[PDB]
Amino acid sequence: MRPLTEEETRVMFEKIAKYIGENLQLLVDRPDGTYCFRLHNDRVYYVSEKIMKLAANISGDKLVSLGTCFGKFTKTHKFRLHVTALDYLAPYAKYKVWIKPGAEQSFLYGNHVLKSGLGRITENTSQYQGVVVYSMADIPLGFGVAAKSTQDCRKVDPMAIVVFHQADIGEYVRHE
Repeated sequence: MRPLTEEETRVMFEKIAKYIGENLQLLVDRPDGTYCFRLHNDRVYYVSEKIMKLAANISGDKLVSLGTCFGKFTKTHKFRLHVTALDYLAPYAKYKVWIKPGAEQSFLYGNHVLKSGLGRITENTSQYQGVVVYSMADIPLGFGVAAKSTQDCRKVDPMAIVVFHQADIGEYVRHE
């Protein structure tokens, strides 16, 4: 459960920024103290610094359980974001898409959002912008990438993909 190298940090920072822009600082400078990132088995954990200062009396695998996995580094040296990071990033994601019931069901089965299921999308969402996907009830469902800009989304046919699926809460919230 070690600190990330400067290169690991950069890579993860850039990926996270694809969804929350310059808001990662909001995850680090919390009201209750500074939080940090630590690596354990290629998986990156978000944990309070206070918890880490006590790494002496607690095993790494117990420390593992105290933090939240945000994702893992791939052999291609990319950072794959895990849907477990959704609750933390969602409040800080500027570009959001709200999808209808049909799209919601498909997305939770790991599929893309088609135009017919687009309920609302944030203004000035650029093509390929990382977005957080929500239900019409404003519930975070996962991560996606805008297939078209906001303006272009208004103009595609019902069957066209408007959001590429990246990760969803169906992959695990099976209720078990």
